[PDB]
Amino acid sequence: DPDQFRAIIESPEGAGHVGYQYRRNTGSTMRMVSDVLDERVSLWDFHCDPSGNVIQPGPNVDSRQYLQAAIDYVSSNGGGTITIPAGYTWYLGSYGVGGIAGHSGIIQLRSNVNLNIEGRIHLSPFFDLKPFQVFVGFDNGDPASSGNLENCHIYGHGVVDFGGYEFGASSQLRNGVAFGRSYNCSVTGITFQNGDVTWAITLGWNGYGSNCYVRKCRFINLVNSSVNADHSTVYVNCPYSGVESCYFSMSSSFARNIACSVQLHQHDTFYRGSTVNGYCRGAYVVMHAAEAAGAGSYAYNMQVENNIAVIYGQFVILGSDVTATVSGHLNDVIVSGNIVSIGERAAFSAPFGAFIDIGPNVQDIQRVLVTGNSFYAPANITDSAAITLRANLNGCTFIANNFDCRYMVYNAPGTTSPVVQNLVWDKSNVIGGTHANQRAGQNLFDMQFASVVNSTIEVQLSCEDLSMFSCILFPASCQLSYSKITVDSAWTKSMSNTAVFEGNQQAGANVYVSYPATVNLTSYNTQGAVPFFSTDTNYAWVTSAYSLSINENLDFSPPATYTNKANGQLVGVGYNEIGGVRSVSVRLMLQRQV
Amino acid sequence: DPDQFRAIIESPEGAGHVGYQYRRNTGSTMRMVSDVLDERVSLWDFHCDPSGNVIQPGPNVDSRQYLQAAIDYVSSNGGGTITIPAGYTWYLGSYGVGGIAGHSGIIQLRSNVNLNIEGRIHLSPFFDLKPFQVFVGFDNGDPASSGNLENCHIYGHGVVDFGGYEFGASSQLRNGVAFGRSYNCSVTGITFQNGDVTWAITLGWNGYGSNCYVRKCRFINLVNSSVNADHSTVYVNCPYSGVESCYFSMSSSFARNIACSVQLHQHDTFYRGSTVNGYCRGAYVVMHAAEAAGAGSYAYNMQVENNIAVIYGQFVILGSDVTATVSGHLNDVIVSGNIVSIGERAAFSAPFGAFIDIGPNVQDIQRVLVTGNSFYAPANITDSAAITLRANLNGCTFIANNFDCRYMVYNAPGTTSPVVQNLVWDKSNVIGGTHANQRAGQNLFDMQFASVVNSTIEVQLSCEDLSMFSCILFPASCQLSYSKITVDSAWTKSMSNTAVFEGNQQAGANVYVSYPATVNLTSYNTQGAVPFFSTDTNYAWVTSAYSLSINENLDFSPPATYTNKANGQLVGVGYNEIGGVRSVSVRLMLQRQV
Amino acid sequence: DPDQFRAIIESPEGAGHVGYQYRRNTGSTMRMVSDVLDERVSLWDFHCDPSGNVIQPGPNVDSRQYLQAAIDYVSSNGGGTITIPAGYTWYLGSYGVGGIAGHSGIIQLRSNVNLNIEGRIHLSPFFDLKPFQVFVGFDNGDPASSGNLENCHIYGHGVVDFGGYEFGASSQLRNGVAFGRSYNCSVTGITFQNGDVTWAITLGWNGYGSNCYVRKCRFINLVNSSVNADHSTVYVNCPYSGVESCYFSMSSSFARNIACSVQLHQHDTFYRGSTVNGYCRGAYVVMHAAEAAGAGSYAYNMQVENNIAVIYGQFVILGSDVTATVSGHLNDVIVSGNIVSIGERAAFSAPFGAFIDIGPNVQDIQRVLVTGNSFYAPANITDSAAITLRANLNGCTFIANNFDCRYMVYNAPGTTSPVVQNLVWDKSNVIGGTHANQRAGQNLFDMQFASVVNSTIEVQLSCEDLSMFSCILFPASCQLSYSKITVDSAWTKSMSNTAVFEGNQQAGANVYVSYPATVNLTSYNTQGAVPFFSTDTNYAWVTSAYSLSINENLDFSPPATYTNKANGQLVGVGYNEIGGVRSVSVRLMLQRQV
Ligand code: NA
Ligand code: NA
Ligand code: NA
Repeated sequence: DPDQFRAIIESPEGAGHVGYQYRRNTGSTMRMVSDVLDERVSLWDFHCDPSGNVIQPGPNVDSRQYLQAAIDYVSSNGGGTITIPAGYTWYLGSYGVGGIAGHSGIIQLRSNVNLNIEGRIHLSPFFDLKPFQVFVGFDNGDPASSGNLENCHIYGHGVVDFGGYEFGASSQLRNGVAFGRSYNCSVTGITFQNGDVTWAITLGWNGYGSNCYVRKCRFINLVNSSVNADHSTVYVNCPYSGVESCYFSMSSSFARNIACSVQLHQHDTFYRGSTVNGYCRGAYVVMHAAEAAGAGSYAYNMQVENNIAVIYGQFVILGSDVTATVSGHLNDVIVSGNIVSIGERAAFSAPFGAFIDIGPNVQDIQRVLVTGNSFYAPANITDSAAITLRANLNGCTFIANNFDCRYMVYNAPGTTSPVVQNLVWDKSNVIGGTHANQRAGQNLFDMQFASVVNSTIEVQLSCEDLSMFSCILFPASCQLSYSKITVDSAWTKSMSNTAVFEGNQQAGANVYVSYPATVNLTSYNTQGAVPFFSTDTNYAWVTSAYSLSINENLDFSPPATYTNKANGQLVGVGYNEIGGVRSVSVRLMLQRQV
Repeated sequence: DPDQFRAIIESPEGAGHVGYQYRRNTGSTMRMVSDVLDERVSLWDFHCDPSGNVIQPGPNVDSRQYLQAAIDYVSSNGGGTITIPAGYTWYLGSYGVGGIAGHSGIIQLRSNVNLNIEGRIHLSPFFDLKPFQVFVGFDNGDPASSGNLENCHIYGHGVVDFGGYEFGASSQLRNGVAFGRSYNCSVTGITFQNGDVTWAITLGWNGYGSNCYVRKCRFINLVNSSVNADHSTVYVNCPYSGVESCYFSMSSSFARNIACSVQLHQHDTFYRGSTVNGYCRGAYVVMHAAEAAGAGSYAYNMQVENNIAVIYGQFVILGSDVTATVSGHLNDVIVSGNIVSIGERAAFSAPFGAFIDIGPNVQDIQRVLVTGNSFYAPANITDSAAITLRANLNGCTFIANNFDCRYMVYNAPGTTSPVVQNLVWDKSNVIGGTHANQRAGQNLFDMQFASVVNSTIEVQLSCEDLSMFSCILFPASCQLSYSKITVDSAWTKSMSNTAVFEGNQQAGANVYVSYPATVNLTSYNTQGAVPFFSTDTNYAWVTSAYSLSINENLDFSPPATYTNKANGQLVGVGYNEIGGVRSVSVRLMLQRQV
Repeated sequence: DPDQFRAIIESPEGAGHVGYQYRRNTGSTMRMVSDVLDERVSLWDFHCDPSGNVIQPGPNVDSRQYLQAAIDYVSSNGGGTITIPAGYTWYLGSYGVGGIAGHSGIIQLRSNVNLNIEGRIHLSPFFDLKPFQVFVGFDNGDPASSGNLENCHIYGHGVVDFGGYEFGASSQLRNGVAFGRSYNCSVTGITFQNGDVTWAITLGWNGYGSNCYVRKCRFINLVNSSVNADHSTVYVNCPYSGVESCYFSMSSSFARNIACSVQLHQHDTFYRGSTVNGYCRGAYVVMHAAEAAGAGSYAYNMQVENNIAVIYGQFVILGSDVTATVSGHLNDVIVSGNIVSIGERAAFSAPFGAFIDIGPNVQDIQRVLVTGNSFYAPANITDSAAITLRANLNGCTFIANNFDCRYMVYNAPGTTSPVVQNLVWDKSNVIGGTHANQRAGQNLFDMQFASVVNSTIEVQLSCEDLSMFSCILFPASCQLSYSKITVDSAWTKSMSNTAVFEGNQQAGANVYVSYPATVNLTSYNTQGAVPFFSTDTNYAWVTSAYSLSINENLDFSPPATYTNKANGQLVGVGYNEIGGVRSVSVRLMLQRQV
């Protein structure tokens, strides 16, 4: 059979007849070439016509069926890694079939089958104006009946290019990788670019999943039209999962108004070490009761740390909501080490600039620590705040940040009336001066709430801003109790108003407050120790006060310290070297229970 | 020789006769197929019987000898990476021989030979009830005489499964990867699961080693029995080494009582960016003089940062100890950005809940910075503390954390009597309210020590807790000197006790203290400026005090501020508009040297 | 043609005649062995003589031309990854030609051609005493006319060894990887060792580039001679780029004086999670107007976070400078979570020890947040400071750090006279005690500036140091305005000087200041309420003061609180139970406008 031998060698079984032993090692396995080649697999092993002849990829070739066949086949052997080869662009031009069809899926991923994308995957214009999810991990059109996707990793130096196609309708959805009910899945190194999509990657489904991660990926120009309803680049919807060391960039005007880089929706999730530019928002951090089926109705242990961002709206948005039968709770959050700015834009030209936003009764948000962050907004941006507190809050703690923007705490008057509890603004927060002189008519801490309880505001200025109406103001509609409100005197000598309580709330039994004020006093005419009394009777709530002014006089001195009287006068004991009625104006620190 | 040609091609030298040139490039090397296949190596190249026929792996096959032969052979050529193939489970069923036998080793690692684990490595029931170290980098049963393991990396998407086997005796030890005297070794991406082990990975030996790292690994259910004496998932025992972006999970009740995620035992080590659930402890940070031979007797530059944890005992434990000839020192530690909770459990049902624990004379621990962390414990967990300070401390500094648990500083009375120096609790630490109303009979800062020197405690409440006995208490057995202790007045108006010095320690020459108190005063009957004096004589130590109460009276006012007299009365000058002896009760801020 | 068949099989086209189908799958592509082998490429495919025979690498073989041919060829097919094989050392012994020749380049990198370095690349002694850049991404000797290098990644477990060769002249330059105008390029996992170089890696060119990263690399002993002018291991000169999780080590005495680990020179750059030992400096953070052509004249969003360092000079150095036509600005910087020490060395034996250094009119540096860091210097190191403020500063904010060194704020007298604005030193900075008793003749905050405005210094001691001349001192040459300067009383009772204003600057209209002082007072002889007046007349600027001393007297008490008089006396109302002139010395807290 020498003719048969040559034909076998030239046949597809040929490599299975050529023997091999590793490095001529007589202790190694006696193999055939085919066995060694079978240790790897690429798209080339499936990218063939029905007669087995390889097809070159290109804009006129739908690679979908070939990629699916490769995934299917490797799955059947218990898994492996399929290379998508460098130096080629592989186009996708049709929808997939079966369980992914309900999900507008293109490729169905399978457990233990990894994709090493080194070349480029592009969408063909078949998808213009249509929905799609490029890779889908569900195995059923009903996700509630889907099996899991496990141990599926997408990685490499390659690219997923969405073709630039706009959305056809705002009700459509588009995704890159919908991992599904995903356990130990990841995407690493991939660039996702040029699209109009809802998400690039979604991890999990309604809390179902674990240990899913997006690392060292790039996301570039993924919103490009006015049709696109909403965008969150990575959507984390399973626990013990997160995003780290990624890069996010947008250039579209639309992105400034609708795009968020990350949403965290389940417990023990994180967003670290990433850089964002051109987005509306940094991260949504939420527990929606609608997605509580997999991991519970609490989102807790949520970390947003060490990120760099230029955004046009709000850095971190906190929220929760409820269903008719399920209640969401958000607690145990840390936001730390982030360096964030509002990009150059006109005032009011994008959603309100904020480092933290509490968005819209329902909210159950508490135990949030905001520490060691920097925030800046250019001086023209009136709509910029350390916190826009627009809905109920049950706790948030700010320590050792540096906030350089128009407001510290803001809510718009006559909009929402939030109930606030456990808002803590430590004195170690540094208030920048970029907006000094821009604050005519404005309150630095504008406390436009229904009520404030168990809260601390310790205002410390670091430069003058005499333009502002006040440092902190409480409208008469805001109840205030069991709270501590202080204004440090530095840089406040020339301010007409420091703290303003429009309903005289500072008189509350459990309100602890100190702020500077100018007070007119008159003494009796007695030589020697002599009392000085305030002309006004607005000080019934004052427990003590003390001088912030020098005494220009030789012949007498006002009291250093004052207490009050039943009629609301302040009273203190000064000294008349020579007698006579004295009249002075003095800057005092007014104190109540502090 | 045409018969010889066909036989050669079918022989194991066949591939060495089929020529190849890369992509038909006439400028490329004229090679044989075998040369290209020899650029890679897998377990298949060694997993053969004595006649060279490949053996399929499975539960009835001991893969150990084959894996060892592959490692040995690649080592002999100066290194490489051996793939452990996907889609198969490779069982290990015997101990190795030679230098690793003293270490109960299964596989001996070798320098420059990396393992790319894509499939699964499982332990066979041969190992039930026995000790083992699955991969061992020592080359000698005496580690002091061992050569080094250098440049050995274990990585991939695969799994090491310990088979679920319990320990046979609590004196046994079990490990996944014992790298040995390890320099530039790492484990990346691997899942370690289903066991009862002492460690999953140990880096270094008695300080010997460098540049060893565990990254993006998972560790799941590695304690499962009551026999297991102790567990630390990763044990870092060489410098310039650490753990980052890993996931640790336990489900066993035993793990809650004995398992720690990481121990750091040498200088310039770190534990970052990781998530822990179900463990007793987060990290031990220590310098044991017994392990000082490789890198010295100082552990310094130790970082525990940006981790997420649910634990049942103590997050970070600090310690050192000594040998008859060597003294260990621990200094220069940072703990920051961590978000930690005590999981749901009954009070006292696990080791005492703590964010920092100083464990058991000997201790030389100092220069520790604890900053920007969040800690929570459910309201029922009586045994929860920001710090359990149970042994001598020479310094620890707490700045800008948020601690929401039962105690801030605790030590059990009549147990240890620690000597405390340089404990600094900055005012920027926020004290949560979850345990409000639960503190009957308890002191928030319970200073159960032999002595306290050069320490600062600045207590700032953020809500009321009238259940507590005091904010801070010093028993008479605790010496207090050269210290600053302050209680801010906010939320304290209704407290009977704020700071308690049971030995009147606040009278010390170099004690700086301020806290609120209620004081009864009586005046002389003089009209005009008139003195008011305290009825009690307990105020000889007071340097000044000032009013925290309003004055309900028209006809007189008490002094705003007071000093003292030799007999221990307070005294101040008030004002009698009309004469008469006055008697009042007032809330004062008592101050000593502040 | 059976003779022809055997000859074809033995020829370099042989593999192109042996058929293959993946795993015998009749649905797979009918391929040839050569097609599968062509899916990978290594240096072996090009490392051949002119007759196609492979050449073994070694010290007598210049591998350069072969590596270049491989890169060239893969480039021609649109990219790929070339393996540099493990188990071999590949020597480079000549310069490259063409566009890289102007750059003293050895290898020209090309777009989309990645290098997987598993073996070792060594420099041959041809390069002793000469300049070189081992890998160069420019395609033109004039970088301004160069095309870009895109999508070029160098990775693996291998090594680049510079051969130990010293520089021949201090004007020479040497680099490992000069990526050029580099977009999406990276180096991961590589060890760079044994050299005398200017840099190991430079990312970008004059701001041109994006998305370039150095991750998990090691840099060991890269300065070794007195000839070497300057060294920065990684130089980041394109935006959206950075360094993470690397290790840097030097052992040379020269490195202590000239080597920096990282320079960041463009916006949105970072240096995270790394460990440094033996270097002079940690990171330079700068915007040099000379490099503003690619990315603008602002460096903003600059992060230095979570690093471990032992250095001999300055951790972070901030700067900017200008050109005749372009002005550089540095703003929006965060330095956080770092644990840094000055290594063991004699005082003044290396560049001045500092955590932050502001280096040398020109500087426009502002919005810098320094938070949550630890810094230590041994007690002998006189030249150690939290900040050496040696040039103009427009803002820097310090919150919640722990600084344990000789000075907090320093500048040498009669050197530079910096103009300082917006320097904020929050009270939450903890000042360590290691240098207690070492500060004879020294001011802890030594304010040797031309002027200080809009600045806050809140000094809080945590132990005594009676050796120091003062806590803070302003020479009369330093203007001080619109500033807040406070010294907390704790541990200061025994200090002769607390805050010193040598030009009486504390009297400024907008200066807010409080510090302790000892004051002698005398009373009138009146029984009853009686005034006490200071003997000295140095207190015209004081707004209030209060007692920090107890009253040892029964028969009288001095005032608790004081104001002042026009003549500069303090005055207060005390109480004479029995008449008589009183004379006392008291410790007061002096306050101005606070
Ligand atoms: Na209301
Ligand atoms: Na004692
Ligand atoms: Na001057």
